[PDB]
Amino acid sequence: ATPDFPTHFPKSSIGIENELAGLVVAMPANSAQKFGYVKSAQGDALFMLTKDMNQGSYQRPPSLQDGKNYQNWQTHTVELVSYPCEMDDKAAVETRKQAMLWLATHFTTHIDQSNHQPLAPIQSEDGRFVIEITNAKHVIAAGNGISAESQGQTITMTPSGQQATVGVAAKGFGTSATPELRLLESAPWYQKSLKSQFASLTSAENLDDKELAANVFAYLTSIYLKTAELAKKFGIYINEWDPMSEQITPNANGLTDPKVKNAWEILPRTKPSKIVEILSKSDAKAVMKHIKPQLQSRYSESLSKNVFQYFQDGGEVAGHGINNATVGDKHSPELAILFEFRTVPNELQSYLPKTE
Ligand SMILES: Nc1ncnc2c1ncn2[C@@H]1O[C@H](COP(=O)(O)OP(=O)(O)O)[C@@H](O)[C@H]1O
Ligand SMILES: [Mn+2]
Ligand SMILES: [Mn+2]
Repeated sequence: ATPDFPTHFPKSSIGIENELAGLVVAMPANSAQKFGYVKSAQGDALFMLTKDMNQGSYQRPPSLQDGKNYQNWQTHTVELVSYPCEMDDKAAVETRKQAMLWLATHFTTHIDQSNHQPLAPIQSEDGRFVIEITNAKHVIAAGNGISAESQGQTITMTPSGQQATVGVAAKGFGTSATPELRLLESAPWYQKSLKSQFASLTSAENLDDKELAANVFAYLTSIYLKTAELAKKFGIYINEWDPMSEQITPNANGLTDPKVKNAWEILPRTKPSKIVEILSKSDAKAVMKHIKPQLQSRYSESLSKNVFQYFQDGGEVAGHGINNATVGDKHSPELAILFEFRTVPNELQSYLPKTE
């Protein structure tokens, strides 16, 4: 079994996604995403071997007929998904990058002499890396896996197949205290002006933590307003809001549509309703009460009510979120909020492995 991602980190954390070029993985239909992992010889889990984009049904090349059942098998692109590490842990960042590059060289040899065969659980020649196979019911095939023989491909990685996910303490969003927080606050959907706006709206209120409440308000309001902007732009069905009722033609399959996720640029990966937990019951009520008018002064009553209710009931920004991540003291853990960089910016390029 592939180990689950560690959930706790002392400070800011980073995870990477690396979609490979030059090969496919074929597995039975409805198989688990994870088929293995790469760890250091010391035992530290570095990255998962996963199936990503469905490339169509698998057809075993006739010249490689082996008496085995490949019925209903599907071909997918391979994506190397790192196990998160501390952002300032130079060794852990580099080991992940080096392990990913080694596996690409291993994959290059695999498609040359073992085309249409599963990966074997092996140790690297230098002893640094170990492959663990959790699902042996898979095959690795060159290119798109139609031909029995390869085109002598070198397995590569490129910025277009790359993503990064940054995890920060939820209390820090809006503080601009660290370079990571400043980078996340630069998100085009984040409106820092909403912090001072909340302070102006709550002068007569005796709040437990005024600065924290303003930070949570700005964060949540920015997400709620962007969701309403995207629902209007892309014609998305949110809760009971019908885009067609406002003469909007749908041009996206929902909140999880790649182009909707790309429109965020810095995509929130944590359930918005989780942040309410970092505040007192009183402060959370004060924050939540002030969000509705921000939506209603910019969007229709139906869109405003539907966006507000969706996130209030624990609605996700773009599908299943990473909601169990924590930061700080191991014994008294604080909520961590995650963000996916749809395109890796210049500030995070050093965390990504490069073939060239
Ligand atoms: N605690 C965490 N801190 C930072 N990054 C994390 C954390 N947990 C998971 N990640 C990263 O989030 C990403 C999730 O990968 P994945 O499961 O394939 O998600 P998805 O299907 O939404 O693309 C990985 O790159 C992983 O390293
Ligand atoms: Mn992924
Ligand atoms: Mn992703």
